[PDB]
Amino acid sequence: SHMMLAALKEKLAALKEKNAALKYKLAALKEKLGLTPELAALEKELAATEKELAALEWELAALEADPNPDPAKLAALEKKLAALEKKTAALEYKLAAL
Repeated sequence: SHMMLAALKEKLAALKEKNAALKYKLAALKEKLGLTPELAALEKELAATEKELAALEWELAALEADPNPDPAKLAALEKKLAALEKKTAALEYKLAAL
């Protein structure tokens, strides 16, 4: 679970960095293409992913401070981060196609 926790922290950190980077790419698309509803949908999704990542970070913090972390909480965190990785990959593609 130590290895598990350490790995989830690195995954979370990489998702935060990728998601922040996509905010600058989206803003550049907004300057280039104007205020389309398509870009509005991508901004909303980027914001939601950042919100979810912030919430998960609080749960990771609690588990790190726990002297015997619940394996179920760890597994649930692992699943949620896996979902956000896919969602962030799909957004990376969509911004690259615009």
